[PDB]
Amino acid sequence: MAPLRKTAVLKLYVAGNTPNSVRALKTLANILEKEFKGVYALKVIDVLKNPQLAEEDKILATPTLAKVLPPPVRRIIGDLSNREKVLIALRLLAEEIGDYKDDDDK
Repeated sequence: MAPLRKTAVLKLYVAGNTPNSVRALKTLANILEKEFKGVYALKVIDVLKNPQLAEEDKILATPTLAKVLPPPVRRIIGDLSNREKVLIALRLLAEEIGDYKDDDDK
């Protein structure tokens, strides 16, 4: 649970290959691969394939957007099929990360 500087870890919880999960994954991954390339690390958790992991993180809905790192974990719930919401939410989260500096270095 050690906070990371600059690079943040975003986890997407999906269920199989449903249109909602496919849409959400394409939207989040593409935005992170181009819009936030090199800034965020994307992690995808398949709740149906590994329900044990889903239960461990108490995932009762899919897809679910959550920033596991840096802590606290940011859970974002809404229409992720819309690229604007994914982009806007990622942008706001990134600003928070940039604001937090390890040291002034002066």
